[PDB]
Amino acid sequence: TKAVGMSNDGRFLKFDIEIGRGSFKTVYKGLDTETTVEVAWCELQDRKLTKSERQRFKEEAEMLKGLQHPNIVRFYDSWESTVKGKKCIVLVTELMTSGTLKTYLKRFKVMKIKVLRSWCRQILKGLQFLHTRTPPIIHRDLKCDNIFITGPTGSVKIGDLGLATLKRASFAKAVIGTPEFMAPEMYEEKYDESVDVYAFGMCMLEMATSEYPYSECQNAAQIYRRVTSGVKPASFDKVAIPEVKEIIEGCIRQNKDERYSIKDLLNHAFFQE
Ligand SMILES: CC(C)(C)NC(=O)c1cncn1C1CCN(c2ccc(-c3nnc(C(F)(F)F)o3)cn2)CC1
Repeated sequence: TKAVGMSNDGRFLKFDIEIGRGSFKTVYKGLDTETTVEVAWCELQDRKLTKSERQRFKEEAEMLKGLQHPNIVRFYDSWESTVKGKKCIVLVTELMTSGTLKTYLKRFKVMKIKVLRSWCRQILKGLQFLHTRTPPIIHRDLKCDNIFITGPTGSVKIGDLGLATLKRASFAKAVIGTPEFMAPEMYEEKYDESVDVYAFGMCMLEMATSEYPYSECQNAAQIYRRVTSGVKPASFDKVAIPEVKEIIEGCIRQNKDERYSIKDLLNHAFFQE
């Protein structure tokens, strides 16, 4: 029942109740004493950010805590924190006990077309909000396991904003767990909004197939070689609905200048109310 952690100002309490873990992260129940609203207390594994790097992140956190949109996970605050020999970055966000799209697909095996349409439209509204900030905010790591639902029949919210800074393409990655990948141009660290369109395409592909794209590869290097040569995931040919397949195809183009804009996707016949 007891508090097992606190922010310096006492606004946020940590409870010894584990919500889940995964990808350098453990998430606990917590409390905003200022509103009595329960929150998620996310503890991040530590790197060694140069204090060039650490200043960029505190700047980014300051930018991101000021944002509010119905399809973006609300972010409240971040700071460094110790227990024993471990230091971490704590991130406080709104609590989403219903979990992610990844978990949804596991539980319900398939996503029905009406749900896919509604939730993809919400993901697009979220991305459009980000891309129209001044200056634009690019997510850079959108995937089904960081898109959260408010309920099994609720709305979706984009999670993990701002965390992609810490994990560039130049950065060496152990071959363990599910292999990651990104839009082709991202590997060279020069890029823009369309990387989120490519990622959206891959999200929609996963929602339509209940498979992780490129499941046929065993490591990240294999996927790079295919993505940078325009070789699609095998799952693409398993998409049953032509209109869904066409949308995915128009998002996951190797050449960024050929990809759909967020505007054209929102205006697409598939997404009309
Ligand atoms: C089952 C499991 C998957 C373990 N569940 C949850 O992880 C979970 C449960 N309830 C909530 N969660 C999630 C907790 C983690 N999430 C975050 C974290 C940080 C940020 C963020 N926004 N701006 C920044 C900035 F500026 F870079 F610091 O960071 C956005 N989302 C997404 C919700």
